[PDB]
Formats: sequence, C-alpha cells, structure tokens
Amino acid sequence: CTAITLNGNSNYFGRNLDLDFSYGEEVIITPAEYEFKFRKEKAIKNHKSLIGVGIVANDYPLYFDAINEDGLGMAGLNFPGNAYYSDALENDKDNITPFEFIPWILGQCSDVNEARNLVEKINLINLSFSEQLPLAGLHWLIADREKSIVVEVTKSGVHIYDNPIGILTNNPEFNYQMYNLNKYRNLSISTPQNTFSDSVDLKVDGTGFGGIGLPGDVSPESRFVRATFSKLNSSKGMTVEEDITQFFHILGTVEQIKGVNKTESGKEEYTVYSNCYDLDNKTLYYTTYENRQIVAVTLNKDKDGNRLVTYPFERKQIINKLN
Amino acid sequence: CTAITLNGNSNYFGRNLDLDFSYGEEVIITPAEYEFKFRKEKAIKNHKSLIGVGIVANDYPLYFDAINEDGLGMAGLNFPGNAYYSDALENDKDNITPFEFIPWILGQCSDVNEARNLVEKINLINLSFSEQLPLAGLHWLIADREKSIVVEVTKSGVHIYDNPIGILTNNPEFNYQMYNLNKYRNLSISTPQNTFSDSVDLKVDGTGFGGIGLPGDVSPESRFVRATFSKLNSSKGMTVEEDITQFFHILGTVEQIKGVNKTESGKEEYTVYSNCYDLDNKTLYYTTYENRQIVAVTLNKDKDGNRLVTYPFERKQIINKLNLERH
Ligand SMILES: C[C@H](CCC(=O)NCC(=O)O)[C@H]1CC[C@H]2[C@@H]3[C@H](O)C[C@@H]4C[C@H](O)CC[C@]4(C)[C@H]3C[C@H](O)[C@]12C
Ligand SMILES: C[C@H](CCC(=O)NCC(=O)O)[C@H]1CC[C@H]2[C@@H]3[C@H](O)C[C@@H]4C[C@H](O)CC[C@]4(C)[C@H]3C[C@H](O)[C@]12C
Ligand SMILES: C[C@H](CCC(=O)O)[C@H]1CC[C@H]2[C@@H]3[C@H](O)C[C@@H]4C[C@H](O)CC[C@]4(C)[C@H]3C[C@H](O)[C@]12C
Repeated sequence: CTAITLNGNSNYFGRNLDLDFSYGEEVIITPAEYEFKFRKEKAIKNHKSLIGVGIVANDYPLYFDAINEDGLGMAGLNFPGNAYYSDALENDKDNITPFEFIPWILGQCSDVNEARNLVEKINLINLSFSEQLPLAGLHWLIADREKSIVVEVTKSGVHIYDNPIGILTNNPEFNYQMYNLNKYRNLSISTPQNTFSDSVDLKVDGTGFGGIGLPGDVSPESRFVRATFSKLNSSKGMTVEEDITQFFHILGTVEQIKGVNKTESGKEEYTVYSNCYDLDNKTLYYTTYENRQIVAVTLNKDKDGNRLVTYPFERKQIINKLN
Repeated sequence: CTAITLNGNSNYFGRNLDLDFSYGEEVIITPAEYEFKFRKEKAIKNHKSLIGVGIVANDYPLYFDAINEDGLGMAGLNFPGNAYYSDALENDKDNITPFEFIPWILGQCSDVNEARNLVEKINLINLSFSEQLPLAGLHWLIADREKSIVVEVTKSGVHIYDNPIGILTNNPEFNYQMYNLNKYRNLSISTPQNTFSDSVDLKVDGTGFGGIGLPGDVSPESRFVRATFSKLNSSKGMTVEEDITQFFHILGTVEQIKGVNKTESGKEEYTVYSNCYDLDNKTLYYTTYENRQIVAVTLNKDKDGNRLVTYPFERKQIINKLNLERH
C-alpha cells in the first residue's frame, strides 16, 4: 500500500491498495444518521457523513479508506507483525476495535488536531469483526487539508507522528521510514555536476542522471522513498483537474503491476485500486487495475438518511473507440 | 522514450514519448494511395497503408511511431549525439532522410526480415524537413508479431541488432544497454533466501524484497532495465483486452511525471503520451499525460484514398462522473 497527500489548488489525500486479489470493494456512503455500533462503547446515532472505499458485511461499512463531510481523511494500510491490539480493556480509555477505528475518528472529528486528541485516549482492542474476517495488522494515515499524522499501535503503545511529507506505505515503523530518506539527500531532479573527480571527463548522454540511486522495486521502503521523491518534486498544476491528473501520476510511480511481486502463496501482488479524495470539495476519484478511466463521486451536503449507499466498482477497461 | 513489444493473446508494440513539451500530436492514417514524396528519390504513389502517431506538416505525415496494414511497426526514439546522417548522396543506394525513414520502411515492408534487407542498403542523409522542424538524432525499434530489431546509424555505419527482449530507450548504444542487464541477474520476483550469511537472522517484514537493486530513476539506462524487468515478468492475460491493460501498466513503470526530470532548458521532461498497437488487429490504443482514458483507432483497408486522415489528441481528463456537484 502507498498513501499520500497533496496540496495544490485544492487539497488531496488517497492511496494505492496493493493485494493479490480483490475483496469486491466498492464506494460506500455512510449517512449522518446510520447508527455506528461499537463492541465495547456506546453507539453513535448522529455523526459526520462519510464517503470511502471498502466492503459491507452484516450491514456494517468496513472501510479501507474514507473521508468525512469536513474533509478529514483516514486510510488503513498493512502493518504486519508490528501492529499490536490489546486483549485488556481500559477504564480510562475508549476501547475500540481496528475495524471500528475509521468510523470512531471520522464520525466525530473535523480535523487532524481533533483526531490526535481522540487517538490519544484510545485503546485498540483485539476483537475480530467475524470468524470469516479476522484482524490483520494495520497502521493509519490521518490527513486534513493542512497536514497529516501517522498512527501506529505496537507492543510499546499508541504512537502518533506528525507526517512532514504526507507519505505512508507498510513496514518498517514510521521513524525507520523517515530515517531511511536521509541517505538519498544527494538525489536530484537536474543533471548534477561531476563531483566524482575533476581529473576524469565524465559524459552525460541523456537526461535524468540526477535521480540515479532512487530505488525502483516494490518493497515498502523503496516505495516510501520513490513516492516521497515523486510527490515532493512534482510540478504544481494550474487547476484542480491538473492536480488530480498529477496525483494519479504520483501514485502510478509506486504502482505494483501483476508479475513483479509474487507472494509466499504464489499469488501476484498488484495495485487493486488507486484513489484521490478532493478534501475541500468532498469528492472521491478512483481507478482500478482493470480500468484506467477515473470515476468520480461527490459526497453531497444532503441529510442523506439511514442506510448505507453503495456504488460498485466496474472492473472493465472503458476504451474510447473512435473507429 | 521507451519502446516495448509484448506477445500475449495477440502481439503488441508501443512506446512512451518523453519530452518537455507537446508538438500537438495526433493519430495519422496514411492510405495506400497517398503519394509519398522523397527529397532525393522518386515518389511512391501506391504502398501499404499506415496508422500511427505524429504531426502533419506541409501535408506530410511526420510519424513519431507507426504500424502498417501487415502489422509491422516502427518507432523513432531520441538518440542524441550518436546518430550520424550522411552529408553525401550515394549513386547506388536510396538516399532517404530520417523523417522519410518510417514511410520508406513501413510503406514497402511486410515483416522484420524485409525491413532488415531494406535498412541494410539505405543511405540516411543529413537533410532537415524544414527550418521550423530541424533534425534530431534518432534510433529505431522495428517490430512485427514474431520478433524485433534495433537500427542505430552511427559514424561506424548502419548497425542492425536482433532485439531478444523487445525493449529500447535512448543512449547508450544497444550493445551497452544489453550488457548493462548482466549485473541485475540476481533480482527476483519472489522473496529471496538469505544468501548474505546464515550466521545472521535477517528478517523479511514485507513483500517485494526480491526486486531490491532495481533502479527507479528516469535515466535511459535505468528505464531500459526497469522496463525489461517489468515486461519479461508481467503476468499473462486471459484476453486481448487484459493484454492491452497490462501493456499500459508496463509502460507506466517507466513513465516520467512532471517535476522529477528537469532538462537543460529548465523545463520538465514528461511522458507526453503512451500507446499500444495491436499488431494482429492493426489497432492503435493510446493515452496522454492529461487523459487516462484509453482511446482506440483501427486501421481499415481503403485501397483508393489519397489524403491523410487525422484525429487530434484530447488533452483533457475524461472522468466518468457518477453525480453532479452543487457549487
Ligand atoms: C506543424 C504545426 C503546423 C501544421 C499543423 O498544424 N499540423 C498539425 C495538424 O494539422 O494537426 C505547427 C503549429 C504549432 C507549432 C508549434 C508551436 O508553435 C509551439 C512550438 C514552437 C517552437 O518554436 C517549435 C515547436 C512548437 C511545438 C511548434 C512546432 C510546429 O511548428 C507546430 C506544431
Ligand atoms: C521525442 C523526440 C525529441 C528529440 C529531440 O529533439 N531531442 C533533442 C536532444 O535530446 O538533444 C523525437 C521522437 C520523434 C521525433 C519527431 C519525429 O521523428 C517526426 C519529425 C521528424 C523531423 O525530422 C523533425 C520533427 C519531428 C516532429 C520529430 C521531433 C522530435 O525529434 C521527436 C518528437
Ligand atoms: C489486505 C489489505 C492490504 C494489505 C496486504 O497486502 O496485505 C488490507 C488493508 C485494509 C484491510 C481491510 C479493512 O481494514 C476493512 C476490514 C477490517 C477487518 O478487521 C478485517 C477485514 C477488512 C475487510 C480488511 C481486510 C484487509 O486486511 C485489508 C483490505
């Protein structure tokens, strides 16, 4: 997985979902008055309305990622081994399951400051959704229009990091991911000077020599570095459309194609979908592995009602045939 | 630039065009009876029909890349400094300009073997199209459904290489690009075993460790290696449509986004367009930097037309909007 933010004409947030199969994920809109029930806390009957991507099981929206009506985003990314969920409930904490974590935060908080304050009081508890959908290790990027934070709950406790670059992938932990960037300081967007030695006439026969050293594989660390370099140096767009276009190009730099990353089961890991949320305009844009054309759906300020509203992903290549 | 081939349910050929501006590119169909004029040779009034991408200037199709009615393709890629075009005309060879080279080959040749025999005997001459559109050094990938060759005309002469992998970018010369792959034999699609040392317990905390060492920058050598690794290992598709989808994913691994590659002029080099020709079905599919939706145009047999048929590129993001906003 790779999740990024982007600040331009509007403000954006989104992710690649990398996996060896599709869950049958879809757009899910949770209306303000859909009752959020929690396994160990009091139900929230009236909350901020959400739009996001995930599956519906037992009439409950299991979000992979989502934004709310205030333009606060949240995405769960794989964090295998490092994620620790506690078996013990705490009287002085809000005892919340990892699958309830997106509704808990996005239902109640309008920005990152309010998200941080609420995450500070949390205890992520080890209870699965069902026997069919057991818990997996996750960590979270939470982002609004100004900034973002990373939430990683491990054996040592609940860690919240300011994310200065708006990038997140998978393992290792976030301080290791940020430290890993330091050795790439010498990378450049331009042709560098010959600092190797002035006593040899080193020739440049092509553009893009500045980037030499940037890792190209699809391991989580290499994708963290490549996404950071691509995002931070990406050119500013003139419009919101140019920003969204540029956003999908940035996610395309760390996309996983079928064939290059075979898992232990022998299945091919690939970028199942890519999405971009316009946070100021409350609009989800997305693409799938099977369809390059961007699909858009706006969360409109309507008192929607009671029930989950879904728009299924269409996994067929929509080609404009000119004949 | 990166040009690749792919063999799946059908057989494919295509490229990324990497540049710091757009020429106003368009689909150009040249019918069989469009008279190809040549600066230093006799005009050809009847030939094979082409479909490809480029610009029209003075009613002449200036192809960036194209295919013909037999599914033979040809693409010109940037080859700065290494290309040598002759300043002298030969009395016993066809004196053809670089901008005439795609029509010269694709107009007359049905497969790679015929293209090679014609390329062997050519004299590429140092003549510009016009003052507005001067020559720049190129090298070519020529591909059919079976195989592909690389043409590099340098000071040492006309060099034709069998391309065993169906990959081409820019400098260096092709033997250097192919030799450069040898150091990456250790790369893998799966989590490798700890051969570093069994005296230390090295942990794997994520997928994709096998690829570590694959270069990720947009220099021509790094794109040559990354495109080769991505193309050769890419999964087989069930249908032709899945192959095309997969083809655009392969070109996307070596795409240049605006901002990461600042040229000498200070402008940003970017993938202006990507295309995929279905060679068996003679159909051009393409995308642009500004538009993610694939656009398709088929070459139809039309043995009597003598005028170029053109479809300009849409440089606007065509989004499938499910509902309207309230602004
Ligand atoms: C060749 C065409 C003119 C004929 C034509 O329009 N053919 C395509 C068609 O008919 O669709 C012209 C029109 C605009 C020109 C471009 C613009 O002036 C901008 C820019 C100016 C530079 O001096 C040289 C490169 C170029 C991209 C120009 C190259 C070329 O000089 C262009 C692209
Ligand atoms: C993307 C590169 C850019 C090459 C360049 O100018 N490099 C200078 C450099 O790197 O120093 C190539 C690929 C196909 C080329 C075009 C095609 O061959 C068709 C046509 C051929 C004419 O001889 C010159 C103009 C042009 C439009 C060419 C302009 C330009 O030549 C193109 C678009
Ligand atoms: C597996 C996948 C990505 C990581 C990877 O490559 O393993 C992760 C990221 C978000 C996850 C899903 C979301 O967190 C929503 C659900 C949460 C439930 O606790 C498990 C099922 C559930 C439906 C998850 C399945 C799976 O673990 C997802 C889809």
